[PDB]
Amino acid sequence: ALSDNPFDAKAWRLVDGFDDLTDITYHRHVDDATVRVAFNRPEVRNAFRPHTVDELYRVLDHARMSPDVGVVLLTGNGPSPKDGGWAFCSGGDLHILEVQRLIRFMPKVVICLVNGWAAGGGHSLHVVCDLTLASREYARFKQTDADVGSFDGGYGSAYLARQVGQKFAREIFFLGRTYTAEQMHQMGAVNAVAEHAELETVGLQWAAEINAKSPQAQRMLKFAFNLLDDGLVGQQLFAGEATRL
Amino acid sequence: ALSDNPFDAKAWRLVDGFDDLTDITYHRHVDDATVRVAFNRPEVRNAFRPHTVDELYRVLDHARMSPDVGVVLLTGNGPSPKDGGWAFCSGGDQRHILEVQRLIRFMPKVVICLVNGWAAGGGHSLHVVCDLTLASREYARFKQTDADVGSFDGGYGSAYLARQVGQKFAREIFFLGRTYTAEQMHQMGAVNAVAEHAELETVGLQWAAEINAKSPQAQRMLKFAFNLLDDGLVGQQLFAGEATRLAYMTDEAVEGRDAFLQKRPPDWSPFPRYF
Amino acid sequence: DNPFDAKAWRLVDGFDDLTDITYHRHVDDATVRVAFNRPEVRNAFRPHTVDELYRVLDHARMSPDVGVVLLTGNGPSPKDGGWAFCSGGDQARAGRLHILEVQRLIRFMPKVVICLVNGWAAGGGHSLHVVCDLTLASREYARFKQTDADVGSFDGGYGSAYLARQVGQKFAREIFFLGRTYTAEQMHQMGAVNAVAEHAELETVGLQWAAEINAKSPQAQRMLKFAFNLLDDGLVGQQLFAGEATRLAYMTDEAVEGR
Amino acid sequence: DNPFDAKAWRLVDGFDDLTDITYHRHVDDATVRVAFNRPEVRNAFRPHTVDELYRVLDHARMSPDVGVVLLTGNGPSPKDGGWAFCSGGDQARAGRLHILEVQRLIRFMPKVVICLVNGWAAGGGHSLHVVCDLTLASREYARFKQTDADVGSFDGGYGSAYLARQVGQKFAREIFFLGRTYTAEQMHQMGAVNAVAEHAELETVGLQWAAEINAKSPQAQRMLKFAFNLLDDGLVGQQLFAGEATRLAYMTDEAVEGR
Amino acid sequence: ALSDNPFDAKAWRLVDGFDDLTDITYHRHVDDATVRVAFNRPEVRNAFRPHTVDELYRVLDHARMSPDVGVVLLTGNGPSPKDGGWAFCSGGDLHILEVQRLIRFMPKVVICLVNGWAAGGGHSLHVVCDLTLASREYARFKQTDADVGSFDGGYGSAYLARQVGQKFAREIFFLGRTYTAEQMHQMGAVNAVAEHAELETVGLQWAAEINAKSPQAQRMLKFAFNLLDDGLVGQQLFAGEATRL
Amino acid sequence: ALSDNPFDAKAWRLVDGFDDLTDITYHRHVDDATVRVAFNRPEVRNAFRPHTVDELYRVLDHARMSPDVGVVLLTGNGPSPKDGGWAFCSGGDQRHILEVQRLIRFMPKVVICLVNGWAAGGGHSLHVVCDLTLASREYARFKQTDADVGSFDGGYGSAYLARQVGQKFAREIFFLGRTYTAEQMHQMGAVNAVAEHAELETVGLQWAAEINAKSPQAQRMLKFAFNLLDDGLVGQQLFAGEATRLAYMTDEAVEGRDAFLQKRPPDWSPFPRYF
Ligand SMILES: O=S(=O)(O)CCCN1CCN(CCO)CC1
Ligand SMILES: O=S(=O)(O)CCCN1CCN(CCO)CC1
Repeated sequence: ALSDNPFDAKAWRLVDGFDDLTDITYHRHVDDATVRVAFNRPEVRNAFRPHTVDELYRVLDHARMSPDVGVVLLTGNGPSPKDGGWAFCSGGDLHILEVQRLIRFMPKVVICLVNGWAAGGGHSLHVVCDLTLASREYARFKQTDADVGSFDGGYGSAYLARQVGQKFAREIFFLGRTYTAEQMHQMGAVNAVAEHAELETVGLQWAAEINAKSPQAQRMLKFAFNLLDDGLVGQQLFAGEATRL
Repeated sequence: ALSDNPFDAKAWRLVDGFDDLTDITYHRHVDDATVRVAFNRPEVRNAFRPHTVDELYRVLDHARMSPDVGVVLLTGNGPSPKDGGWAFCSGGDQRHILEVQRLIRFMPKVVICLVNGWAAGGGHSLHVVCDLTLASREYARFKQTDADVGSFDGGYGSAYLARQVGQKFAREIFFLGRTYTAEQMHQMGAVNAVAEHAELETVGLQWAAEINAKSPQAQRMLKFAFNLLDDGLVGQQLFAGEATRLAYMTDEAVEGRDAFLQKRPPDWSPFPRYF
Repeated sequence: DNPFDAKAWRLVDGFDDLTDITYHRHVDDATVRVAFNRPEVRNAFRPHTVDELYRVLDHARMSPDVGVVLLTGNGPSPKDGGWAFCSGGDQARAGRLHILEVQRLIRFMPKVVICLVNGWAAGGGHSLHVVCDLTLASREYARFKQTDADVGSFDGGYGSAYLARQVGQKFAREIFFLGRTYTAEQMHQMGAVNAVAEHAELETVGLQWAAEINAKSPQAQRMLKFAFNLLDDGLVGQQLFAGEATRLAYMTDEAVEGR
Repeated sequence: DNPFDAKAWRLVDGFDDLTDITYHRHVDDATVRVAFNRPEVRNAFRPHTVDELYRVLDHARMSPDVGVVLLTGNGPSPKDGGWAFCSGGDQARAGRLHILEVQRLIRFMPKVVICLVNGWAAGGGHSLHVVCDLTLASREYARFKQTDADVGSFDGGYGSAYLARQVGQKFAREIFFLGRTYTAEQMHQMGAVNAVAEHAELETVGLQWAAEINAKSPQAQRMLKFAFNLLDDGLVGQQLFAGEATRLAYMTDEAVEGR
Repeated sequence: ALSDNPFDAKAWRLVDGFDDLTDITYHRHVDDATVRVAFNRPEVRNAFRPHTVDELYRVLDHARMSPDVGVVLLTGNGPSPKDGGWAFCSGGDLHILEVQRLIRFMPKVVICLVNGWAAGGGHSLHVVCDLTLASREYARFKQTDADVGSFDGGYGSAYLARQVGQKFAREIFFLGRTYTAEQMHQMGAVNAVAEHAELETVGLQWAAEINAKSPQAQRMLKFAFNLLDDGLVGQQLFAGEATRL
Repeated sequence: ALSDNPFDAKAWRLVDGFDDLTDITYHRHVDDATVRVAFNRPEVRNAFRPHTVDELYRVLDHARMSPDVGVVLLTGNGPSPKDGGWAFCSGGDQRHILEVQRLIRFMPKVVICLVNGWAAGGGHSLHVVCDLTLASREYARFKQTDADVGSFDGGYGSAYLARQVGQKFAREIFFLGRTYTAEQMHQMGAVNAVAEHAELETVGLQWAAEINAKSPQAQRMLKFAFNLLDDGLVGQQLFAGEATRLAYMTDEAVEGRDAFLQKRPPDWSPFPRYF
């Protein structure tokens, strides 16, 4: 059922200048100052390959420089045409770290909409976003890192502790278990759980409430929150805004 | 309505020397080492004007220097005469507070915020900086309205909120500016406990009694231990300050202070280098 | 009825002289069991207990084949059937802050330390639980209580500040200021207890958790623990984490040719 | 021969009752002079001295037309002609860590505080110099000596840790551990003294520095001080700096319409 | 005298793909794994305009992604054809902050060669570089910020304190005085003073010594030093390298 | 050559219980509360092998637990029999040290490094982590050779160096791996003072005597105050640890510990909440 898909086609318009995208879709809301950036490889659980990261960075960088956009919804398209499964981003198949810093530093609120599996790099992308809304039925959080020799020792991990605390964060990474939206909400990494079909609708509601406030204030607030854990980099961004005033 | 008001008149006595207060009430408990500091402008949702801050600072400063007070209950009087509505503090009066925040943060006493109603804008930030928070189940309303008024508390009000509810929730609270109940705020970690409106202060007094029953000193050291790392050098200065005080009252310190007056060498012989 | 299954453990060779602590090595998995062995006094620790505890944990730290340490308390008390993980300190270099050294040992060892709260966890005992990487607690008997201030004492380090990094500033301050008693479930809700388990299954679940941890890359787990510590341990945390990066670079090619 | 030029200063109205501290406002510039006034005892401070010092500095902090505070010591001593900025503390709420409050006042006021070391700067006096934003010292008479440990006391806050942020860990540890006496030049080489000046010119140079500071944007100077503090003052530093950003946003358009 | 110019023409080759640069010059050393990035607007004291920043970022980004380059020499061309004066970068005429983060985060050592005036934004660029060598005769350091309402409250200022200490750093910014290479070396912001004509020669010597060591080790070391003051961002970069090993 | 050796044999006595040391020498001063710990492999530029680290840790651990020792002098014996060259420590033996670093960092005693010769690689990092450093004018040679051997000390050896000489110099020292003299290192801020080779230990003993003449406790508190903020929670734990010890010996603590045994209420009445 197309009506059961999180994507509300009539609410979006393709952003001009990105017809060449193959691994990522990029839309601009018809009314609100909100864009939709999504992984477009459902056939492979929205895993990202070097080319996917290139497009992801280019898209987010453009949203960052769009004066009329105050909120970015980051999600994954689906379901998989191959097995009907759902995925936000299952991780690896420039670098993905650069994408994380882009989300972290852009003066806009980035809301991650976990519509399905969020594993490995995909999970870390969710953690670094400012807010997260997850599908009650299909969101699945699993930190894949420890199993393979790799691991995300920065925002991916350390920053997770700043959301769910040291005990839970260590648990999530050390055992690599799979968690639902509700469990992750209880721990503090998911702001709210929503019905799958409503995931983006709720996301749009959240973005509308955010855009209704002072853009300047929202910008200052984000860097005030970052300033904490980002040391001199955080101070530079916040101070940079101060000087702008 | 009297018995249903959070305020228990028989448990408090006005603090001498503050009859001139107009925007704040200041009471001392009849038995315990606990005071009650409350916003006294229910008609305007306990919003604060410059004069309110002046009194608030003066009152808290006095509580800070009261050797016999170990706990401060910060709340708001009510209900509102105009509409019978309740409020702890609706923030600035749309007609300095940061100094008040530091006062609550640095005083060597536990400050418990009793959210009896709306806690918005500056009022919400005051709750966040307090050491503990108890909230009225029926009327507590938390709302960070800074952003839609073009303002923002980029320090204790916000950053420090993340140290209580985590980065995701804290950003949510500030970015959307939604209204939350005592129970929701308790689930997120910013409210220690929910209490029935009429019992808010009774429970607060219970909490204050349990705190005052322990070693004053220990409590004081503990507060600065908790403050220490988010407050950097300032936190170290306060904690270390408590440390130099403890050292001053030791035999080794007695010696060395005595050896100085007698123009004679100190004798550290009696004191082992503990490891 | 008892959490301890004698069939899954073997005494560790060389520690037959222990009196206040028991030390076992799992029959199959790379997991050890370190437990307070003074149930008669609610597993409170005296200087001798700390000496043995440090010696045991230090040995586990240096055991190349051990990836997980289960820290718990034996019981019940023969006197009254009660249960306790550790009730804290037993009420002239006799002023050695030795328990602090134990905390740092748990904090710095390149292995995951899971605390299994089978009963009362008070004072120093409570702080030991807080510093461990993970905590599983007995639904029926786990009791958390920070009693320090009552006696005029206080753990102003990992016992308190670090608790705030698990349950947040409001809850941590509450736990210490009022010194109330909490259940496994309440502590789980606040964020200091990873999971609640039925008393009799406490160690079984612990072994399950340890097996899942040991099934992954030892190297990765080690790096991850220091990544998490790096956050609050400043230069010390950086030293431990950097130390591991160095560990890797030693087995490298740039590192081989040029050397 | 004396650094103090009576012609450049006017007493601040309202402080005629001061006994241990002098407080002047410059005849032209937005600069005040706050000085210890107990030369007979090497400008050591007693509880009363701290009370006045706090009151004076608090007033300077709230003076909208003052951008720079010169903190020094009057002299010489009528007893022996010696010179001193401040020799520290004069050797039941009588146990008030009031001098610490003075430090925080200097640290938090939105004005540049320049310490003018005209003589001995020992113990608490030395720590006061360290916490100031800038320091100018008398070539001939400035003497820096951290004496705390001799008496078994110690400033484990801005007096010591913050010194390391100026001269580095090695030198800071040296200064405190040995408690040796240093000249203005030596302290300048290590990084704790901005510039050395001839004794008689000390305040003249100080006024020059204050004039150059006052000639710039008051707003910018204020933001800059908190930017530098933000580094070591954690949340407190963030609060002060963020507080200033808020100050700006209040006079803004988004801030006006919507409001 | 062309021989008295810091630039040693025979030691450099233009990097392919950058003929369109107008405000910046970009060369690759004939032998060593070192590049030369320089402000090319001597007529205006090498001040930067938005276009200059765009080119600067593009050039540095390319150097960052060049596997065979281990060191970046950042300087300013001169002298001014108009007055014969010298300048590295006199400051403002994407954002310059992004350029700072690029220098800060690239896994290569960036050496700033102050051949003349380093003021305002120009001064802040020097501070954020890993190492600094300055012309004895013409280097002039002046923090312009406080005078105009602007100020660089991040790396520009805070980070300066991590090099010269809090007293000197506050002095430099509060009074905005002009300092020589030697004075700045005494305070700790300049690694070494060199004769004007030898500035780049010495820089090349320093870069050769740096390139002679393990690239991997140098990379780890830079992030170890950054990790300090960069909070989670620093941890992410360092951890990112760890995982690469 | 005897009188010109930094080592003054008449000032030291072997520490009992360490005759089996082969790579390290360990002496106790005849009068002062000072010990001497030195690398004893001059033939190989005092490079350390696993066995050397084992002994070094054991020796320092013992000094740490010696109630009568307030200062540790860490140096290297010499000259080399092979070529008469001098060295404090050339680092690892190209044939755990981090634990030794933490031991020096955490012991409640001042550790002064006496660089009598080459201080390279691990040897250089050991000097950086010591509280103070004195260096031989004629033979001290500092060189961070980590990078050209494909290795690196990414913690105390490097990051902590920046807290002594600043970020620019620290990066220079590590990135280029150049050799520096005592005087150059003193100018940058990593060497407290330069001394004539033959007087290196004499000056070190002078420094140690001045340190031991003050309050042991104060010195101990000061060291942890300095360590406190770069060491995060670990630093707080050590400093706070010293704080809980001081509190334990107070009347208020006596009470509350006594009230507990007598199964009777504590009485905090006598103790004011200091502010
Ligand atoms: O201490 S930190 O600020 O780093 C992280 C806060 C600890 N908390 C984690 C999870 N809850 C969030 C609500 O479940 C509260 C506090
Ligand atoms: O304390 S910090 O690590 O932030 C900065 C170091 C302080 N120093 C500044 C300048 N000198 C460098 C040599 O002039 C030594 C230490």
